[PDB]
Amino acid sequence: GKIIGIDLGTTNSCVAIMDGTTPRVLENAEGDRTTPSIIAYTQDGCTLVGQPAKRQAVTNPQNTLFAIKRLIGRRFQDEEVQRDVSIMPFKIIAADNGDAWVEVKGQKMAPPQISAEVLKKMKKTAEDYLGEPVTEAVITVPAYFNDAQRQATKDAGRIAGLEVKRIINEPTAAALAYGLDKGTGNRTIAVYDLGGGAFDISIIEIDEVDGEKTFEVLATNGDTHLGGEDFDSRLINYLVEEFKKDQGIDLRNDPLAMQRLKEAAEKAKIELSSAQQTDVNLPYITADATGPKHMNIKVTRAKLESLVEDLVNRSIEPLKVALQDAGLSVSDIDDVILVGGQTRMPMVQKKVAEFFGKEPRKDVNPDEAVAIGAAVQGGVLTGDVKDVLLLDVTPLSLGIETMGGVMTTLIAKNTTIPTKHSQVFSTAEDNQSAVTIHVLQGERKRAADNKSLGQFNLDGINPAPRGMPQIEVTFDIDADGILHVSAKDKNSGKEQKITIKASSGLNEDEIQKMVRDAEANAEADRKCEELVQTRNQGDHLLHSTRKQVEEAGDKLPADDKTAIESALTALETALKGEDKAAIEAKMQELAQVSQKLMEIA
Ligand SMILES: Nc1ncnc2c1ncn2[C@@H]1O[C@H](COP(=O)(O)OP(=O)(O)OP(=O)(O)O)[C@@H](O)[C@H]1O
Ligand SMILES: [Mg+2]
Repeated sequence: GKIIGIDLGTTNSCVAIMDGTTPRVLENAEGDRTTPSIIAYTQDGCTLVGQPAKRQAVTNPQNTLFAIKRLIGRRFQDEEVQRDVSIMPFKIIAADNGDAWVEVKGQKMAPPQISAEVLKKMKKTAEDYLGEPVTEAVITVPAYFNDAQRQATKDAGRIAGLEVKRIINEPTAAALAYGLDKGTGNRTIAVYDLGGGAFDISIIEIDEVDGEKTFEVLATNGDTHLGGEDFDSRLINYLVEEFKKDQGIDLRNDPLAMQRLKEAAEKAKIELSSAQQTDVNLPYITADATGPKHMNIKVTRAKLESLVEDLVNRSIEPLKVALQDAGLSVSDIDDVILVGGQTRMPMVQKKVAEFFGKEPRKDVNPDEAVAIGAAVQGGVLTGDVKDVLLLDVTPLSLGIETMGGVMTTLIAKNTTIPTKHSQVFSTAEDNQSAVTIHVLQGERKRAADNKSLGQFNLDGINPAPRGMPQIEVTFDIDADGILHVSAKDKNSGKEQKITIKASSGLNEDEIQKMVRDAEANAEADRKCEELVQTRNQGDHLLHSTRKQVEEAGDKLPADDKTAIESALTALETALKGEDKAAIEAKMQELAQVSQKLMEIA
């Protein structure tokens, strides 16, 4: 059926469909156009996604997962992940291959399985609206996502039962959403995307010649670990330091408080985008060697600005680089476009506006443009959106490690994709049976300072003197921005097998297994839902039967009043537990003993 567009966000997720030529954002079951990217695993075997997960995070801190996009496709020993380990209320662990995973109720889980739960909610949302199955999606990622991050996101799509037709870069999608109606003016635009977790800047040319729109990304830069979460973190730190002075208490040793404080800090932050001052007012934050304590701290807009100004400044540097790479000056920009909730902060808008010397547009929805853009991208693939052309780029240099630990660039950053690069490799020694190619992403001159994609071993090479064999290695980057390395003996043309060691990501076996796990979860969810309906029916029966007992009054035999009241009580207890059969049972017993009472009612 339809190709849905899914903005899979660090904080919030959004799904859009292509309704002919006009894109629509869909409301979820709770009635909302966006869904918090939060996943909770309950004590009773249910998975909660979004607002329901959000509400119970305080009672279930270790099993409520959020900001998973900031772990996906990363290594456990990464500096960013290591910092998050001591901050998150859930447990971050090392997978067998060294990847950053999470542990939930004693089960090791890969970030793609967790993100798949969000993707599933979005899929179902679309299916609820369309009244038919959805099997295909366009999924978004930050422009500055690396190979492992992109492939791990694509794997999340697959685990969610989605065929991922395209992985689209977030600013590119926003550009598609903007270029849909609007100019149209052979324009050159800067897309500034600051979200809950990631920051992207893309310079994009949109020229329309003979009713054929061409969207070309000139340059892209960013930081995949800079976002609203970091803004929140600065305010949280300020609050604990203030509380440590005014009460003498370190409040961080309390996980219930932290979580309510995290929500408090984010709420204050958002409040300060329209107020000049607010209060972080949390009563009963925790009880000490006395009794229930309450934090009440005033925070001005200026205080907040002062706490996050350096984070805002860190987003200005990549603008300079991207302008350099695009070969443009600030005055070459026709339009500045802000995307992401974090751009609603007056200071962000102000700093961006004074950098470009130009006001950002006000007619772009910073929450929905990306989802809408994904949906448009899907439309281009089916054909339902004609005369649109997309030329995106890869954001990072791809190279190999050479003698001395030095980087040799094979494909430079900002190269248009899809792209191919071939190079012939050979042996360095007599009877060499294997040659290793160490592939990396990054701009640094030394291999150790860049992101390793893995050791690509061309094994099983026929005996020969030095430099005999001619193995042509081809490096492909597809439309998704993802690398594919293949090899071939130059001379004959017969392929050459490639083994990847020391790499990150899920293998085919893990993925197949995880697909089945997600199907099983979906089935358990059905069971949790059914038990909720049963509890609902049980409560209706309680009430109905009490009204009837009440109405009969004096006329009811004492024997029957005793028995019915006992069975009502028994049902009430079952209804408080989590066992569907026991509820059905006590309901059935209640109906039997109250059968003559109900009959005359
Ligand atoms: N009015 C506001 N003022 C300032 N910040 C806000 C406001 N509303 C939301 N935010 C922040 O913006 C972030 C959410 O933005 P958004 O939903 O665009 O991010 P995302 O797409 O989920 O994240 P990413 O794109 O980084 O993966 C959160 O940090 C949130 O607290
Ligand atoms: Mg986003």
